[PDB]
Amino acid sequence: KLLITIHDRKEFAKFEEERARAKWDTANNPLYKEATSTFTNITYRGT
Repeated sequence: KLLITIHDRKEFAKFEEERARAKWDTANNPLYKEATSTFTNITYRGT
């Protein structure tokens, strides 16, 4: 469902990510965001 969760990741997940990455930064996120690794500078940073 990952192919589809991307869209809900920015919509929904961004919500949970606030508290999620607040406690499980390394569990939910690989660095900060996902696009932080594959890209160098992006405004969404998770696009």
